Amino acid sequence: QCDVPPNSRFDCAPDKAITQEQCEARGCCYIPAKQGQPWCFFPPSYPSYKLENLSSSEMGYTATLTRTTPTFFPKDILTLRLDVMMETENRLHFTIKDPANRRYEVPLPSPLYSVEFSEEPFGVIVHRQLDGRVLLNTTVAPLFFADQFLQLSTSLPSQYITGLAEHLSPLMLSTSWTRITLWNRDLAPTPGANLYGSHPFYLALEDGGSAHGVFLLNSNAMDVVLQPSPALSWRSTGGILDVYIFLGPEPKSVVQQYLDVVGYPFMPPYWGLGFHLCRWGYSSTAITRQVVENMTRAHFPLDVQWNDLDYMDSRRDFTFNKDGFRDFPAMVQELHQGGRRYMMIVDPAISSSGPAGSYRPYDEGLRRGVFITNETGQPLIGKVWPGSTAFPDFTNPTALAWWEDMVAEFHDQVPFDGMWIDMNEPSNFIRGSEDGCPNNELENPPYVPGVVGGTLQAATICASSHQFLSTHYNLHNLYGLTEAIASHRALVKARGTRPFVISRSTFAGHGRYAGHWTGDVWSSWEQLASSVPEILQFNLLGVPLVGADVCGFLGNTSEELCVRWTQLGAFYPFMRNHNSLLSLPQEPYSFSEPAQQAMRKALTLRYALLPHLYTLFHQAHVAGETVARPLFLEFPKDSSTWTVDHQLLWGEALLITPVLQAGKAEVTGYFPLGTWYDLQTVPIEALGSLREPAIHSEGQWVTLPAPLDTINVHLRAGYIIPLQGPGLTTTESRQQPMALAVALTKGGEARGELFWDDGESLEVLERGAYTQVIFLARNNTIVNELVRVTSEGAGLQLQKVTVLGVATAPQQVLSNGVPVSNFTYSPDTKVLDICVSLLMGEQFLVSWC
Ligand SMILES: *[C@@H]1O[C@H](CO)[C@@H](O[C@@H]2O[C@H](CO)[C@@H](O[C@@H]3O[C@H](CO)[C@@H](O)[C@H](O)[C@@H]3O)[C@H](O)[C@H]2NC(C)=O)[C@H](O)[C@H]1NC(C)=O
Ligand SMILES: *[C@@H]1O[C@H](CO)[C@@H](O[C@@H]2O[C@H](CO)[C@@H](O[C@@H]3O[C@H](CO)[C@@H](O)[C@H](O)[C@@H]3O)[C@H](O)[C@H]2NC(C)=O)[C@H](O)[C@H]1NC(C)=O
Ligand SMILES: *[C@@H]1O[C@H](CO[C@@H]2O[C@@H](C)[C@@H](O)[C@@H](O)[C@@H]2O)[C@@H](O[C@@H]2O[C@H](CO)[C@@H](O)[C@H](O)[C@H]2NC(C)=O)[C@H](O)[C@H]1NC(C)=O
Ligand SMILES: *[C@@H]1O[C@H](CO[C@@H]2O[C@@H](C)[C@@H](O)[C@@H](O)[C@@H]2O)[C@@H](O[C@@H]2O[C@H](CO)[C@@H](O)[C@H](O)[C@H]2NC(C)=O)[C@H](O)[C@H]1NC(C)=O
Ligand SMILES: *[C@@H]1O[C@H](CO)[C@@H](O[C@@H]2O[C@H](CO)[C@@H](O)[C@H](O)[C@H]2NC(C)=O)[C@H](O)[C@H]1NC(C)=O
Ligand SMILES: CCCCC[C@]1(CO)NC[C@H](O)[C@@H](O)[C@@H]1O
Ligand SMILES: [Cl-]
Ligand SMILES: [Cl-]
Ligand SMILES: [Cl-]
Ligand SMILES: [Cl-]
Ligand SMILES: [Cl-]
Ligand SMILES: [Cl-]
Ligand SMILES: [Cl-]
Ligand SMILES: [Cl-]
Ligand SMILES: [Cl-]
Repeated sequence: QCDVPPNSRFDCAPDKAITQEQCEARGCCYIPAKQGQPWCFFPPSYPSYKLENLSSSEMGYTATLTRTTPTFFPKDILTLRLDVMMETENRLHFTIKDPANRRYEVPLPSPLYSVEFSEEPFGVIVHRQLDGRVLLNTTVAPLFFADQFLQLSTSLPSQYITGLAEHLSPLMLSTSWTRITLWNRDLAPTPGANLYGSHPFYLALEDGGSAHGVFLLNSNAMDVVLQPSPALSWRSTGGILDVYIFLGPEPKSVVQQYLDVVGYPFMPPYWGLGFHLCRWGYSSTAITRQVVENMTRAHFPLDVQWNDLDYMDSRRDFTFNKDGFRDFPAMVQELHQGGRRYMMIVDPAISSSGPAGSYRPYDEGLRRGVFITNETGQPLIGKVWPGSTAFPDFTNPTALAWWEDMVAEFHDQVPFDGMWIDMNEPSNFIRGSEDGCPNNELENPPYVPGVVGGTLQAATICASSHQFLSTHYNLHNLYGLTEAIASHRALVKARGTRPFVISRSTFAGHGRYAGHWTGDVWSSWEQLASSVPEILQFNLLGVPLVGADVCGFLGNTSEELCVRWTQLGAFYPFMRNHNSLLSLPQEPYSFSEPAQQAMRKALTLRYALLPHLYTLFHQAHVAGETVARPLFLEFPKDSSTWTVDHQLLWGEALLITPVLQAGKAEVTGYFPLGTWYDLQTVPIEALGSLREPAIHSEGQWVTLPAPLDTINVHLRAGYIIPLQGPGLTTTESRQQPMALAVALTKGGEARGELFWDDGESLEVLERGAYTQVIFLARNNTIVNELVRVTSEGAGLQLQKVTVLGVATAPQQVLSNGVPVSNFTYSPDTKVLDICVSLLMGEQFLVSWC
């Protein structure tokens, strides 16, 4: 009766350390491990819920779940309602609720699946129809459903699972008794800790390269426990079970299906894709001006200048000091005149200690009741940068209106172009509030997940504090998201163009409103390597605008690290070099000449690829694609890709293989079956100063030369990449002529596309205010296909076409039937470089033979 294989034992004492006698008193089995694995675990006979009165609606199924025997947790809910909705052929949805009490809910020719049910103990069983494989089986363990404790378990189809941000972890999560805690927390990224965001979604790989996704729409603090059987357990501290299963079958389709629910990523302004430079310690407008001066002097592109707490008056939002920032508005106006943009930090917490009538944001907040309140109904007061602070309630409609006003009013003073929203966990320098926290079940729940500090209050506000929609206990994981939403709306109203919001704390669906950076990472090799899986993870979760502080934030960077970090960083979708107050400088211009070359080259390449990167974001926005993706998302059927997370793809075509260790002059990367052209063979122009031509892989690891000044970038055969000429800003580069890089298959074919708009307007797709072109290479010709042409893309000039993998030197190269003025061919590299005078918006035919 206690004969359960070790790896299939489910913890019967997740709440406390337990003795044998107590374990058996709970009706559980006690077997000590031989070396983690629970000593106290459920027998197959442990009391669960029983399914009864299962019936058939038009949507799917409904049933009653009854528990006869109470668990060891208080306030078991003995009668539940089951609703199974078969929403699409790709998406199955089921809820388990209390029919007697409305509980907290997060405010949001055949199907590929089939569903069965176990009667006793109750379980939901989901099969993939095509191959009969069990994806979900909740029978593996008892269902717990108490007021402050939900537990739902399932078998997993393989050892390969990804998701459940935000943690410093490999892309593929360890199934060796791993406890993953989702509770937004201000902590410098470290393994085994709950970090800034919570995304209750996983993608699971199945033998053969199929995949499915599971999303649990629950914003309460939770643990997810993985075991090697393999299996998974959700343990939430409130709410309901609201489960979506996405059937794929392709990993890309899983992501797309998940984003159908949580929302497709927002479309950033083009300039957002440029280089961002920031640090804490630009303490004046004069110093800040020097940063732009020094970058321009040394031919480093810079699109956006940022400021941290420096700009503020006494570290308060919506103010500027009259010392080093007396002429703040003029500085920002000047940046605009140069064709650049400005970003500055904004905290959620509002200074409450000022004299009445002297600080409008607090005074208005007080008047309108925008703050999170405590037991007696007064604002909850914590400590942050300005000192004593109240925290806005972003679930309050009135709070949203107040936030819009503060942003609009401040924008009238200083025309910033976006918002960097930090500390939105929300972060608190003290535990709970200045007045401590009350003694109640929200503050001391029966189950506390493995959060750092061992309490839900650590580094945040009281769980039992009041918001418009609910207690903080339920809403905590949404705090950052709600601020993102609030900020997104505020910037739209204030500016009338696309918002640019970068947020620290995030939740499922965050990517629809804002981007993210991975927080206070150390300037270390370890942290540089870790950023790749982290960036990839966020793409899978539909937050494609993500990156890490290039060169690292905490500690002092080295020259070598900063070179490697910039090399890889240029391939973060969101690229910002940011630095801490006490750190040594790490701006590109602050290093030696050889190092500057390497960095200049990385920034040059990025700027060249912006038209491509922008098109990739367009795909994310309309079709729920990823921008930076792991090999396994592009090559699921090659199981060698499954554990690759130190390389990344941009879209389908561009494979980046970075050096992530000190003193390395080579890198070993994995190349899926196909031909991969070295991007070094494509001519790229720069403003300042700055190997096999092709890899023919059978699906194998390849060692590549990787000297200090090189980052390995390969273009997949059969793909056409659009490029644009150089500039120090996107204002400049968007005016430059364009080029094509054409990577021919052995069969002489290739396909590509370009999306183009004004780069900042709202409702571009709805209004049709864009140009969309497809490029096709076939039978020794390159043509364009006009999907849509408007004034926006009309005057785009194509002046250069580079063809990779041309076997023999041509005798004639024609453009629209006339010999071109100039072309070159390398017998060595197999590259045909053609000069042309064409318009992206007019049909052309380039040919050779
Ligand atoms: C979903 O998971 C449940 C629980 O893991 C599975 O049901 C369980 O299957 C085991 C092992 O296959 C059963 O034990 C076996 O019973 C048979 C018939 O009496 C016997 O011939 C075997 O020697 C073995 O002892 C167990 O009774 C059963 N437990 C429950 C709770 O029903 C189920 O297989 C999974 N469903 C699918 C479709 O994978
Ligand atoms: C809910 O939040 C409010 C603030 O919005 C809390 O009010 C605080 O109450 C404490 C005492 O209960 C006050 O401290 C007092 O300070 C004076 C000197 O200034 C001293 O004479 C007293 O001995 C006492 O230490 C505190 O000033 C006050 N905070 C503010 C900003 O007014 C309230 O306690 C919170 N409610 C609960 C039950 O948590
Ligand atoms: C399972 O259902 C039975 C019968 O429920 C009736 O028919 C259903 C389709 C639904 O429309 C119900 O509202 C109906 O009552 C339940 O047993 C009945 O309970 C009712 C109301 O308390 C009682 O008056 C009758 O005597 C019962 N009828 C029969 C034939 O048993 C039963 O409680 C349900 N099970 C659970 C655990 O919810
Ligand atoms: C990061 O470096 C600063 C400064 O480092 C010094 O100056 C650099 C140019 C380099 O040459 C270093 O080797 C020098 O040590 C560190 O701040 C120093 O801290 C020490 C000891 O705590 C203190 O005695 C010095 O006065 C500080 N130096 C100055 C001029 O401010 C800082 O500690 C380093 N940070 C970390 C975590 O490594
Ligand atoms: C921008 O560049 C200038 C010039 O390189 C920097 O100012 C110099 O800093 C050195 C110390 O390293 C001082 O000894 C000199 O007085 C400065 N030289 C000149 C020509 O002024 C400046 O620090 C840089 N500013 C920023 C913000 O990076
Ligand atoms: C406690 C020292 C770190 C504070 C650093 C800052 C100051 O605003 N707040 C946290 C952010 O993640 C950092 O990017 C930011 O520079
Ligand atoms: Cl014991
Ligand atoms: Cl007990
Ligand atoms: Cl509620
Ligand atoms: Cl693994
Ligand atoms: Cl403006
Ligand atoms: Cl309400
Ligand atoms: Cl292998
Ligand atoms: Cl290897
Ligand atoms: Cl390079």
